[PDB]
Amino acid sequence: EFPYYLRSFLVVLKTVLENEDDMLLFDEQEKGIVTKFYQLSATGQKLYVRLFQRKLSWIKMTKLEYEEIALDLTPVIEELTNAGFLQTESELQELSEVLELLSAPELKSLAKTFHLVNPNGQKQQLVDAFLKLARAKALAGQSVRICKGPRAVFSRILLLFSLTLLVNLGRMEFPSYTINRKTHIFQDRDDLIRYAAATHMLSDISSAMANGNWEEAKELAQCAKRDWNRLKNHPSLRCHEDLPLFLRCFTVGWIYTRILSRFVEILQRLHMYEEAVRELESLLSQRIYCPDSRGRWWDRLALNLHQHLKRLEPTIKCITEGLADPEVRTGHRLSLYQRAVRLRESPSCKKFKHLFQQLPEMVKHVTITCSVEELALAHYRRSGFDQGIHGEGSTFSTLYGLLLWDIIFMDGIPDVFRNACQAFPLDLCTDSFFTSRRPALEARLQLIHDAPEESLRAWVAATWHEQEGRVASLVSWDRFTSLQQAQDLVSCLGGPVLSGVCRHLAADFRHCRGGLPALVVWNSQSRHFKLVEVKGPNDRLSHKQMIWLAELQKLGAEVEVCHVVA
Amino acid sequence: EFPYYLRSFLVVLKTVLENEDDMLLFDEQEKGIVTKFYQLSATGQKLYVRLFQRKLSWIKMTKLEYEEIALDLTPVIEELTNAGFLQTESELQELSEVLELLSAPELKSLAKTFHLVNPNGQKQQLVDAFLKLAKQKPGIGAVILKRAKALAGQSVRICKGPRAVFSRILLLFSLTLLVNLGRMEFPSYTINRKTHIFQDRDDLIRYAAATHMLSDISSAMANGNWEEAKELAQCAKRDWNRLKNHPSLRCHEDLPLFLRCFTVGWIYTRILSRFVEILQRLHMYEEAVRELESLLSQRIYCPDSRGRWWDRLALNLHQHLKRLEPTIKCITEGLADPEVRTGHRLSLYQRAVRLRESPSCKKFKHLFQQLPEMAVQDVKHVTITGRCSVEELALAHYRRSGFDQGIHGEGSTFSTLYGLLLWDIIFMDGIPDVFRNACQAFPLDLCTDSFFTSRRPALEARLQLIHDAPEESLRAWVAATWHEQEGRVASLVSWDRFTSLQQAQDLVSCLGGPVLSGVCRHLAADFRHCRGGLPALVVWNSQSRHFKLVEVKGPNDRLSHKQMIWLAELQKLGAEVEVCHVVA
DNA sequence: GTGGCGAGC
DNA sequence: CGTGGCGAGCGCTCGCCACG
DNA sequence: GCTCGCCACG
Ligand SMILES: [Sm+3]
Ligand SMILES: [Sm+3]
Repeated sequence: EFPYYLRSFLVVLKTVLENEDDMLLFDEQEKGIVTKFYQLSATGQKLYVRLFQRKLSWIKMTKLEYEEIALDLTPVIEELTNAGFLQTESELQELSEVLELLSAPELKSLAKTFHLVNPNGQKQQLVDAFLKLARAKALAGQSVRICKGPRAVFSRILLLFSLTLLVNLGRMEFPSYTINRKTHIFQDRDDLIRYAAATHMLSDISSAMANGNWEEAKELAQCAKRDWNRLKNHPSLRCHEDLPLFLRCFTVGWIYTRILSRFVEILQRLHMYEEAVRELESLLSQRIYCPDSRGRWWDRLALNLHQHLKRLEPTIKCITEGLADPEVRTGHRLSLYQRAVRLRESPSCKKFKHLFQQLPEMVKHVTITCSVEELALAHYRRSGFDQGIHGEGSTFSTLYGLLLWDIIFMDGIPDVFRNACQAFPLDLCTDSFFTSRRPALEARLQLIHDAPEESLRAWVAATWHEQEGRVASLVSWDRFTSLQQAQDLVSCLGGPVLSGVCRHLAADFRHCRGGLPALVVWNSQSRHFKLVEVKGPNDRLSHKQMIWLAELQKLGAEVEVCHVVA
Repeated sequence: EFPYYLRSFLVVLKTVLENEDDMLLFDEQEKGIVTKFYQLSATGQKLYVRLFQRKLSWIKMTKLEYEEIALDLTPVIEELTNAGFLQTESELQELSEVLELLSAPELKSLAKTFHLVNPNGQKQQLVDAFLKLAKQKPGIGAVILKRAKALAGQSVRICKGPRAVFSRILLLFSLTLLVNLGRMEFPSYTINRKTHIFQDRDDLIRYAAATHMLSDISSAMANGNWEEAKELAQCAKRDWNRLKNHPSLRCHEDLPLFLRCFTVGWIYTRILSRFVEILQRLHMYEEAVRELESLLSQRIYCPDSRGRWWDRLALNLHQHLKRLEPTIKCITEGLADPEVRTGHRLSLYQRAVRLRESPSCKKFKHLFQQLPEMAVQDVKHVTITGRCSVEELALAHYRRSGFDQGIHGEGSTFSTLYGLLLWDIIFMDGIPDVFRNACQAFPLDLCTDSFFTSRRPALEARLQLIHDAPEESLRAWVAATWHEQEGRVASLVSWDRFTSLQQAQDLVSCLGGPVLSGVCRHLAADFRHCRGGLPALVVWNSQSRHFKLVEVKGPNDRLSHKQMIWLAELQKLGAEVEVCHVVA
């Protein structure tokens, strides 16, 4: 009767619609649009959804087959057209749209028609020949397109629902918590519109970089960059500046900041180091958006000053600022440090020793000969360690989730739960997570450090029993083979080590997750364990990984680096 | 747009491709590779050639600069890599190769990292220290290797096999290759090819390996690495021995000498000859004499070097070895060899007297009857006070002595005139196998006895015509050759030696025809020995046209025997000679 | 028998 | 996010004929 | 004729 995709689509609509303040962010014609959607037949809405999920290109009705809708879709198509949501081939007025709708033989045929010198050239060459040259509709036949603007309305609706959600989700269950809305994230309708346009631009730029289209990426970023200033004096940014960090990330300014940050990577990829420096200086000159990115900025900036521009003195100043700033995490900190020594110890910098005066005072390797992790596991199977897990960060993060579930999801923290479809509270990757949950955190982590083995086992079982299967981003319900395996592991790790790991994850998930060794192996009898990082040929320890090997070693956990040789 | 080096490389490769029978000496996969090169983009080929002349090591990608090829080399690198011609830093797995690639600061950094002793230490000591540190089946070396690669960065290396293929192709192009090849213009002649020099692919390969070894040995000796030069030489010695009884070697012995120099055996013979000098340096004089005996036991390779060989053997028997009787025997056998040049011959006789007059060998007098009666003259020697180049001081003195003109041109002066007088015979048609390709500066038999014997009728007629030629004839013929070949590259002729055609005509007028005929005869008959003895300087009074050939010798610089022989020859033909000594 | 190449699909 | 349909791109083989 | 990159679908 009622297909899943439409159910999901209708859930999102209901959630946004019943909440009146967000509903105030749409004009009358737009509400009229949603009304029109509601007036569609079911077959119409189902077709509309199936089409709406595709990026908008013209599609021949002979491309259309949907048993789940109708064995002949035409009356559905008529309905959607009459409603003003679909358009037919009679509205084809863009040359490129028609050119690209035609398959290969047709374009070849048409090429033969006009006495094009070559009819058998590449498609793109014919496309270009036609464009220079500038009935294709006469030969094409019946076609349909999703109408632009109404899809942009639904686009913004969907955007609003979850700004950052699998297909199974309509079947899937999220954790329970309570809704807490108090602050308005978008100042007005137009603010939402500017937000959405920034989003799409960032998505274009990202796409470009992924495909190596760096020159186009730079143009698109340069346009974005222009459009920004000419806004970044606008009123709404005001109330955006008043939003907490974990909500501020969903503002127009934050998005364009991210855009500028990719611009840095673009400039560097193109070896335009100078321009890059300016963007870095610019980003570091404000502290309003993306504090989390400050560490990345200084770290890249120093490298730009130190090794390609080679203007050493302001490089020194940069590094010193870098270490001096509060928001730098440990990884970038250490990287900056090693660079500080590096500049400090070359005859090139024999003189400028006097500018290095603020300076702070800031592992076991082995080798063996398809899967490098599985080879390691086989070896430790020989070494008496009958259990082992290749799960990287999710293993430990999963333990974190199992030990601190009720705190991660505790009531009383405004705006971290905004709807019933979140995998985690919104402040998770910010320091304010910990500062906002300090009393429960501090007392329970102390409770962990001193807890006897079986207590850990008991708490793990409790969470496992009460929570298994539901989506929590911290927990991979398939990382462990069984509750028992997890109980055996917590028994081997013991209370202080667990305490240490949970501390790191709670203080800083974004970087703890990225720091954890691939492997963990243990003997189920003796509870002797080793935490092993695995490196094949051309695989190297990152700075983050080195920091966490040290940290785990400090907690008394035994760590090892296993290199597989070709 | 289409750069010179690619023009040049394409000429060499095409010239080779156009001859099918030489092409039969390569297998399919190698030709396939060259096909693929030909199919590459222009930027691709440009890059390969620019990398090709750069020597075989890994090279850091941040050092490569080629604006004229590509502002971004990434996709070109990609093309050459996919095509199997280059490799990237991803393929660097030898610890030593990466340790060799690293700059000084980087190696210093790495050294401090592993708490290596003497970190301000020298590069090479740190390299050796790392390799020992690695030797802590299997080893801790691989991990060190990773980290050295990490600091080194993106790097490329020219692939070994394909480079070797192009290597052999260039080798074969010029059995006789600086930049100017694309633009330089050769004399005309017609190709006359009848011989296959290489029996098959592996014979060429053996040939090439001998070449590279000789190259190494020469390089080693030059750097004073006598120990490594000796090991390399001994390896080569076995490598020549372990080639014994090869079929193709018989075929090498069948072809004429002037092409025999283009065989593996000739090259190893040259290697053995330097081997003599090597062992002498290291005082292995025993091995020396033996090796020399070995060289002289055959007359198949480098007969031209026999004069050097006999003379050095005599010396070795004569002195430190102090084995006097066989020394006498050696000198006598030496003189009995007919192919020995006059210079060393004079040297050898001089040694016969020299031993005869130290009481040590008075008893052995019965062995002293071989004596020629040709005793040693002294012509006109003079001295000047030095302060500058010795030649230039001499020139200044002769201008004070009324010789307003002067040229410091050594042999190339007369050789140039030789070239002007006999050009069309030097390049004449009808002599098979002296011209093999379009890029020769000289006929292949030029420095070989068959040059003269193969062109005797035309030569005898032309030297007779020169001996009798009046001034006007000489000047006219010189102008003819000058005009018809001006600009063309002739190995005899230096187109910068003379001030102008007119000066050259004035010089032939001053020295005169009979002398010219005499000189051309000697150098035509025996170039490698005539060309070498000619005086550094030549001055003349432009009024009387009286000229002098002057050899200049600063303190501690002495007449060589060939120079002394040619002063005597020149005086005999009536030319006047003088020797100028500069005092410090 | 072999190579080298050009045309099919 | 991982996998399948599926179009676009592209290589391949084989076969001819000159020739030792 | 094949494999590979791209876009629907749970
Ligand atoms: Sm279907
Ligand atoms: Sm340059």
